[PDB]
Amino acid sequence: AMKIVKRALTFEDVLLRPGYSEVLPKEVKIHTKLTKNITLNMPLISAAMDTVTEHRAAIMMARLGGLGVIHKNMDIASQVREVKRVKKSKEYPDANKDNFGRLRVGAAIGVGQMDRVDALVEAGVDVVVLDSAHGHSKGIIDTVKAIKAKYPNLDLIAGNIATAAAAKALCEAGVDAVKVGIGPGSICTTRIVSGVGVPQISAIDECVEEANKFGVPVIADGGIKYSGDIAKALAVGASSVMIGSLLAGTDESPGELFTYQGRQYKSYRGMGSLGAMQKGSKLVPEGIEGRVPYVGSIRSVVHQLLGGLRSSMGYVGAKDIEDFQKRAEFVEITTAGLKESHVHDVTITHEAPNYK
Amino acid sequence: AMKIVKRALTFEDVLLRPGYSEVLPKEVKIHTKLTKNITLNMPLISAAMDTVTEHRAAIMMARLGGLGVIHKNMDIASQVREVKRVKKSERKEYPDANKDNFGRLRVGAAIGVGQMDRVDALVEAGVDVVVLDSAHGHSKGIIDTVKAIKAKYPNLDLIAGNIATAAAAKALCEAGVDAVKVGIGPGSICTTRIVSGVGVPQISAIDECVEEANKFGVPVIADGGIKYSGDIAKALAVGASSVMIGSLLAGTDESPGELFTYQGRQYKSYRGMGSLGAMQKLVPEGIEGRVPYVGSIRSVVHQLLGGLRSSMGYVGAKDIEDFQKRAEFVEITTAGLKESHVHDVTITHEAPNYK
Amino acid sequence: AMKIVKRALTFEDVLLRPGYSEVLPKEVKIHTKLTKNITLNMPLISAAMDTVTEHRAAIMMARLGGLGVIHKNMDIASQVREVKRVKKSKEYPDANKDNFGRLRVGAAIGVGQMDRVDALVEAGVDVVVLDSAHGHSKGIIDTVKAIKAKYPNLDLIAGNIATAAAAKALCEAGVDAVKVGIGPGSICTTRIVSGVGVPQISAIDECVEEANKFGVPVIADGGIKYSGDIAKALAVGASSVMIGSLLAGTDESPGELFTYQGRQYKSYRGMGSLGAMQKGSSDRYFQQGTAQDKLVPEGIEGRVPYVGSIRSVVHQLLGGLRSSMGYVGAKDIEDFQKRAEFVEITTAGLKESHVHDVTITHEAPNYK
Amino acid sequence: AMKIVKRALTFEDVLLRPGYSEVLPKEVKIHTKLTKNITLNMPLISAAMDTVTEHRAAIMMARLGGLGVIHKNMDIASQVREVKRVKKSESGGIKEYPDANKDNFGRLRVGAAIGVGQMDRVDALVEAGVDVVVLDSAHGHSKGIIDTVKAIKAKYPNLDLIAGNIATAAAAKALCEAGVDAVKVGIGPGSICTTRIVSGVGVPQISAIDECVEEANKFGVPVIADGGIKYSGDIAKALAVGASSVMIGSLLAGTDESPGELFTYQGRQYKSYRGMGSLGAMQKLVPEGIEGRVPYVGSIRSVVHQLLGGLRSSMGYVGAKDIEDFQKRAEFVEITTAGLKESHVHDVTITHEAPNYK
Ligand SMILES: C/C(=N/O)c1cccc(C(C)(C)NC(=O)Nc2ccc(Cl)c(-c3nc(C(F)(F)F)cs3)c2)c1
Ligand SMILES: C/C(=N/O)c1cccc(C(C)(C)NC(=O)Nc2ccc(Cl)c(-c3nc(C(F)(F)F)cs3)c2)c1
Ligand SMILES: C/C(=N/O)c1cccc(C(C)(C)NC(=O)Nc2ccc(Cl)c(-c3nc(C(F)(F)F)cs3)c2)c1
Ligand SMILES: C/C(=N\O)c1cccc(C(C)(C)NC(=O)Nc2ccc(Cl)c(-c3nc(C(F)(F)F)cs3)c2)c1
Ligand SMILES: O=c1[nH]cnc2c1ncn2[C@@H]1O[C@H](COP(=O)(O)O)[C@@H](O)[C@H]1O
Ligand SMILES: O=c1[nH]cnc2c1ncn2[C@@H]1O[C@H](COP(=O)(O)O)[C@@H](O)[C@H]1O
Ligand SMILES: O=c1[nH]cnc2c1ncn2[C@@H]1O[C@H](COP(=O)(O)O)[C@@H](O)[C@H]1O
Ligand SMILES: O=c1[nH]cnc2c1ncn2[C@@H]1O[C@H](COP(=O)(O)O)[C@@H](O)[C@H]1O
Ligand SMILES: [K+]
Ligand SMILES: [K+]
Ligand SMILES: [K+]
Ligand SMILES: [K+]
Repeated sequence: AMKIVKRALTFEDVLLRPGYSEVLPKEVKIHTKLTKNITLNMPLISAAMDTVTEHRAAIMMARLGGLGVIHKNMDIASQVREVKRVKKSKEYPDANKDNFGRLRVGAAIGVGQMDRVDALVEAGVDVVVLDSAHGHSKGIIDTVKAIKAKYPNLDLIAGNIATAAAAKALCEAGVDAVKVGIGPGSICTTRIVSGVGVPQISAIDECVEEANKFGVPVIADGGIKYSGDIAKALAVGASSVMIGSLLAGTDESPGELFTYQGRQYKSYRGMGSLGAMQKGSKLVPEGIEGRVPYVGSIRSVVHQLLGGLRSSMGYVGAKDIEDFQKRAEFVEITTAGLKESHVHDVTITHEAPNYK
Repeated sequence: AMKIVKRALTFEDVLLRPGYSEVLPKEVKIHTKLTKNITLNMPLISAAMDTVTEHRAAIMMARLGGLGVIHKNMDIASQVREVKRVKKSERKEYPDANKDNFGRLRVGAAIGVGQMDRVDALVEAGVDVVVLDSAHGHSKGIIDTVKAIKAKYPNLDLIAGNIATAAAAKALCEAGVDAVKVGIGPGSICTTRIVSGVGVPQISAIDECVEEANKFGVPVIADGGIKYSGDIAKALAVGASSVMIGSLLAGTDESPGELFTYQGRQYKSYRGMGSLGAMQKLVPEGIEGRVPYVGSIRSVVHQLLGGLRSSMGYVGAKDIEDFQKRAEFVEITTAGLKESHVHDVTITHEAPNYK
Repeated sequence: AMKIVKRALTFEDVLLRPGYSEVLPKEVKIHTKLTKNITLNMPLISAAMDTVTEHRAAIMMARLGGLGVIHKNMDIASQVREVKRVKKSKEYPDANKDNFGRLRVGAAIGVGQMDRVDALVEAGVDVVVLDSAHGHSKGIIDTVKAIKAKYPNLDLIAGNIATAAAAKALCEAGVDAVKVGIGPGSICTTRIVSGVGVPQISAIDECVEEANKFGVPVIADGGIKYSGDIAKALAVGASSVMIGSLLAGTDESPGELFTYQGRQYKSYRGMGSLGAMQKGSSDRYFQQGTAQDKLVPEGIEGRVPYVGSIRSVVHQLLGGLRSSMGYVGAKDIEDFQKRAEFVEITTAGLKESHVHDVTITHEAPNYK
Repeated sequence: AMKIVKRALTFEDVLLRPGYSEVLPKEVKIHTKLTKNITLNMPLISAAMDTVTEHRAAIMMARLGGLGVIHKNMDIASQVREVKRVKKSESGGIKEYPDANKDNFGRLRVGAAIGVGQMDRVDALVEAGVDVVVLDSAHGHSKGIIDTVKAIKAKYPNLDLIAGNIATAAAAKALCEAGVDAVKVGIGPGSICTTRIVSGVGVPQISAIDECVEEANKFGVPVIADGGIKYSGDIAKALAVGASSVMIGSLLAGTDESPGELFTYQGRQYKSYRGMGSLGAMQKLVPEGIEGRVPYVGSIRSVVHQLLGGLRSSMGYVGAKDIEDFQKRAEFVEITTAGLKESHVHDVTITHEAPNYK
C-alpha cells in the first residue's frame, strides 16, 4: 500500500467558530511579526511578481503598515533602483518604517545571486526574500547559510515549503521566517504539472507547529481568494499573508490597463509561466499567463481585506493576533456547507466591494 | 496543531428516514412555541429585513398563523406606526390567525444594541415580542442589552441572536432570553463566512444550540438558509421550534419594495441588512440582489406548509413534538444529493414548490 | 443530539470490482423472480406512469421477458380494457406468459381501491401493484390485508418503502414483493419538498437483507440512469428493476412525439406532479362543485428525447447487464449477488468513470 | 449486507508531498522496465488504438525512448507491415534522438496488440520481429486470457508478453502465475471509456495500481498504468505509486503522427479520437466506448517533452534520482474537492496558451 500520511485541508474546507466576544472590530489590533526582528503594523505582504510589486505597490503597502517585495525578474541595477525609490519615499499614520523613518521594503532573490544580495544590502533593503519552487533543497539551504554567514544582521526569508521537516531544515539553517505554499497560488499549475502539493490550511498548520519551536514566523503565501482566507490563515498560526492576484488589478501594480470585451483588466501571470521566464531571459512552465479585473486602488482593496480580518477577530473575541490564534476553534465543513456559505439562490445586482 | 471541533453538516447533507405512519398530512397539527410564552399556530416567521417584512407582510404572516418581525432600518416613529398598523388590523377566511389575548394580530419588532428608546416606544405601541438581533449574538453588548431589557420589562418576551454554538445558547439563556435565534452565515444574501471566515453549517448549529437551550426550556428559531420546504422539515425535526425565512418571501405582493420588470420578467429587490445599500468606507457582510416575483405570501406559505405536513406524514408524526421524537436522519453524499433533486429530465412546466 | 442512523450511498457512489470469469456475456442467464410465484425472463419492469406504460408498452415488455404495469390514472373500465388488450395479444422467444399462454401484465392500484382490484382480477391481471407515496403506512398495510383475505391467489406488490422495518411490516402483512424507492426517481421532488428519503443503493441493501428473511423479492424502483445502475441494483440484492425515464421516450409509450429546436421529444412527468393530478381534481370538482385545496406536488412535468423502439432500449440495457455479469464471472443473477464485491468511490472517481476531456462527436446508443 | 471492500481513490484524490532534495530535475534518470526483459529509457507507451498508434507514432515513441503498440483493428498482413515499417525505420534523426529505445540489432523497438485466440496473428508478428505482443481484453481476469497467455509462452518461451486489462490483486496474481512479463492495469479510467457506466464495473486508477503493484512485485512483474492520464502530474502519481510505465491515449491522439487526418470545426483544428469498443471502431452491438475528437496539439515530440518535463520536476520535488528511488521516497496526502480547485488554475482567466495545461 502507498504511503498516505494524512488527509489535508485547504481554506474552503474549514470555518471559524464564533466565541464570546468583548471587543469590537474597530478596536482590535492587527500588528504582527514578519521575521524574528521585523514587525508589521498589518499582516499583508504583496507578492514578489512582475505583475504585482514594484516601487508604486511597495510604497503603498508599507504606508498602510504592511510590506511589498520587489520581484527579481529584472537586472540588479533596476531592482536596486526600485528598492531605493521605496526607501527614499498624518494621511498614513500606520506606515511601516525602519529606525531611520524610511518605509520598509523587501526584495526577491534566487539561488546563486550573491552579487544581487550585495547590491540590495547596500541599497538598504530591509529584508531579502530567497524564493524557489522547492525551498526544501540543498541549494536553498546552502544559500541560506552563505547569506547568513556574510550578512549576520540581514533579515532573510526563505521559501517555499509545505512540510514540517522542511520548516525544521530552514530554521536550522538560520532563516528569520519561512514562507509556506506549494501549489495553492491562483496562477499555479505545479500540482497539475508535477503532482506535488499540500493544501494550504494543512501546510500552514504543519509548518507553524515546527517553526514555533525556533521562534520563527510563517508567511502564508498563495490561495487567498477572500478576506476570510486571511483570517483563517492567521488563526491557524501564520504571522502574515502574501497576496498576489487580489492586488494585481490595482492602480499601483506594474503594467497597464487594457480593455477586453467592454471591461478593463491588467495582466497577471505566474513567474514560472512561459511569458515571465522568456522576458527574463523548450521550457516546462508551472504557471499560466492571465488577466484579472481592474479593481481600483490598492488602498481600497487593503481596506476591505483588513476589514474582514477585523470582523473575524471580533467574532472570535480576540484583541490581537496572538489572542486570535489562542482562541480559534474550527469546524470542518462539506461541499453543501460551502455552497450555503457563499451567496446562493439570489441574483446579485450591485457590485460588492469585498465579494466577487 | 489547529483545533477542529467537529465535522459540521448543513441541510443538504442529510435526509429524514420514513417511519411507520398512521397520520395523514392534512390532519397533523403544526402549532409550536415562538418563545417561552408566545405560541404560533404554524412555525414560520418572516425575516426582519427591509425587503421582506413591513406591516403588510406582518399582517399576512400573523393571519396565516405565524409572525412577522418589523425591521429596524427605520426611525423609531415609523417602526411604532408599522407595529400599530398590525395590532389594529382585525375571519372565517383566516381561522388560524395568531392573535393575542385582546383578539389582536401578534407582531414582533427588531431592535439593536443600546436602543432602549426604541424598546420603550414599541412596548407602548403594544408589541408582542422584541427581537434583539446582531451579527454576533454571543457578545457582551447583546448580553448586557438582554439583562437591561428583562429588568425594565420582565413580562416582555425577548428574542436574541444570532448564535451558532451551545456556549452562546447557554449565555443568552442565563441572561434571561425567551428564545434564541440560530444562524451565523447560512442566509442567501449573507457573505459573513466568506468575508470573515466565521460560521457554522446550519444543521449542526441548530442541533448544537437546541441541546443546550432545551435545558432552560428556551425555544430555538432557525434563521436563514431555507431554500425548499424540506429544509423547514429538517430544521424542525432537529429540534428548532420555528423557522425564519427571507428570500422565499421577498418576491411576494405583500413584501415592501417595488415590482420592476427586467428583460421580460418581474422581480423585486432582495438585499442583506449588512449590505452597502441597506446601511445607507463600509465593509459589508451582505449583498444586494433581486429575486423573481412569485405572487402572494399566501400561495408560498401554503406550499411550504404542505411540504412540512407531507414530511410529518412520512415520519408518522401527529405534531411537531412527536416529529422531533421520531425523527431519524441519514447522512448522504453529493451523488445522493443529485439523485434527490430532479435529474436527467428537462423541466417544462413550473412547479409551485420546486425551482 | 440529533439521530443520524448511517451514511447512505447511491449508485454513483459505488462500482463493482471485476472477478475471475469463465463465462461470456452472451451466455449468462438473466431470468429472475418478480414475486414469490411469478418469474421474469429478464429483470426489467416499465413504470406505472401515464407517460410510460399502457397496453403497447406492456405488450412489448412482456414479449421481451419483462413486465409492464398499467398506470392507475384512468377510470376502472379503462384500466380493465388496457389489461385485456395485453392478455389478448417465435420473434419473441423469451416472452413472459402465464399458464394459458397469455402475456403477463401488472396493474397499479391505490389505498382502499378494492373495487378496482375486483375488476382487474376478473380481467385476468397477473399481479396488482399497490402504490403509495408512503408504503410504510396503515392505509397500505390494511389494504394489503384486505386484498389477501379476499383474493388469496392474487400476487400483490406493495410500495414504495426505504427501510428494513418497512420491509418487515409489508412482508408480515403478506405481500408477494416489496418495491423500494423513496425519492430517487428522475422526476421526483419528494426529498426536496419533504426532506424525506434514503439513497437508493442503501435503501435496496437494507430492504433486501430484511425481505430475504421472508423469501420476498425486492423491486428496485427509480433512479436508474444507465445500464450500469441495473447491474449495481441487482448485485446488491434486488430481484428486478422498475424504470421510468429510460422508457418514456419510446415509440410504445403513451403520448405523441413533438419537436423542440430541431429534435424530437416525448412528455415525461411524475404521477405526483400538477399535470398528472389535474384530471383527478377535475373529476372531484365537478362531482361536488367545491373550491378545492391547491395541490402540493412531489414531482415535476418534463420531457425526454425520443429514443426509438422499446426493443432497442431494452437490448442496450440488457447488454450492459450481461457485460457486468461477465466482468464478475456470474452465470446467473443468484450467482451474481453471491460474487459481487464493491468499492466506494470519490467524486473524482465518478468523473474518471464517465467520459472526460474528450468531446463526443457521435452519440452512443447506451451513453449520454 | 453488500460487500464493500474499500474506498478507492484516483489521481485527483491525492498529491505528492515535497521532500528534501539534492537532485535537479535535469539530472534525474527516467529509465524503467517495460517487461521483465525489455527496458525503456523513458516510461511512456502510446495506446493500442486505431486513432493513436500506427507506424508513424510508434517510430516517434521509440525514437524518444518509449514504445508504441500497433493496434489490432486491421488484418494480419496490415499489422505485420506496420511492425516492419518501424523495425526498418532510421533510429537517429538529422545526435537528434540520443535516447532511442532499440533491440539487440540496433532497430527501434515496437509492440503489437492481439486478442484471444489469434495465434496466426502472433506467429506473423513474431516473424516480423515484434519486440513485445500486447494481449489486451476488456477483462484480462478471464479463462480465455489465461489460456491464451499459457499457449503463447509455450510456443514462444522467449517472446515478451503483456496481458490486460486488470484492476485487482487477484487478477494480477492470476496473470503472473500464468507467465506474463508485465500486467496492464486499467478497467474504466480511459478518457473515452464507458465501461463503468454501461456495466457498473471498475476500480479508480490509483487504488487499482496500488493493489496490483503490491501483488505483481512478488513475481518481479512490472505494472503498466493504462488509462485516465490527463496531465503530466498524473504520470508522476502513477509511477510514484509503483507502476513501471504509463500507457497514454488521449494526450497523443491529437498529434501529427497519429493516424487519421486533421479537420477543422468552428475555427479550430481537431483529430478524431475513439474507444476501440465504440461503434465506429467495431465496424446490434453494445459498446463500451464513445467516438469523439481532441484538439490538434502538434508533434508527438513536443507533447512528450512537456510530459517528461513534468515528471522530472516531480522527481526533483520528491528528491529522487530515478524511478525506483522515486517510489521509495514518495509520500502522499489525500485532498478534498476544495483542494483540487485550489490545485488547478482558479479565479484568473487564462489569456495565453500553456503547453502543459488546459
Ligand atoms: C514558484 C514556482 N513554482 O512552480 C516557480 C517560479 C519560477 C519558475 C519556476 C519553474 C517553471 C522554472 N519551475 C521550477 O523551477 N521547478 C522546479 C521543480 C523542482 C525542483 Cl527540485 C526545482 C528546483 N529549483 C532549484 C533552485 F534552482 F531554485 F535552486 C533547486 S531544485 C525547480 C517555478
Ligand atoms: C446579520 C449580519 N450578519 O453579517 C449583519 C447585519 C447588519 C450589519 C452587519 C455589518 C455589515 C454591519 N457587520 C457587522 O456588524 N459585523 C460584526 C462583526 C463582528 C462583531 Cl464582534 C460585530 C458586533 N456588533 C456588535 C453590536 F453591539 F454593535 F451590535 C457587538 S459585536 C459585528 C452584519
Ligand atoms: C477495451 C475495451 N474495454 O471495454 C473493449 C474493446 C473492444 C470491445 C469491447 C466490447 C465493447 C466488445 N466489450 C466487451 O468485450 N466487454 C466485455 C465484458 C465482459 C467480459 Cl467477461 C468480456 C469478455 N470477452 C471475451 C472474449 F473472448 F469474447 F473476447 C472474454 S471476456 C467482454 C470492449
Ligand atoms: C409517488 C408520489 N410521491 O413520491 C406521489 C404520487 C401521487 C401523488 C403524490 C402526492 C403529491 C399527492 N403526495 C403525497 O401523497 N404525499 C404523501 C406524503 C406522506 C404521506 Cl404519509 C402520504 C399518504 N397519503 C395517504 C393517502 F391515503 F392519503 F393516500 C396515505 S399516506 C402522502 C405523490
Ligand atoms: O508561476 C508560478 N507557479 C507557482 N506559483 C507561483 C508562480 N508565480 C508566483 N507563485 C506563487 O503564488 C503566489 C501568489 O498567489 P495568489 O495570491 O493566489 O495569486 C506568489 O506569492 C508565489 O508564492
Ligand atoms: O446582510 C446580512 N448579512 C448576513 N446575514 C444577513 C444579512 N441580512 C439578513 N441576514 C440574515 O439572513 C436571514 C435571511 O436568510 P434567507 O432566508 O436565506 O434569505 C435573515 O433573517 C438574517 O438572519
Ligand atoms: O411524481 C412522483 N413523485 C415521486 N416519485 C414518482 C412520481 N411519479 C413516479 N415516481 C416514481 O419514480 C419512478 C420512476 O423513476 P425513474 O425511472 O428514475 O424516472 C416510478 O416508477 C415511481 O416509483
Ligand atoms: O472503447 C474502449 N472502452 C474502454 N476502454 C478503452 C476503450 N478503448 C481504449 N480503452 C482503454 O483506454 C486507454 C486510453 O485511455 P486514455 O489515455 O485516458 O484516453 C487505452 O489504452 C485502453 O486501455
Ligand atoms: K451565505
Ligand atoms: K429525485
Ligand atoms: K471513463
Ligand atoms: K493552483
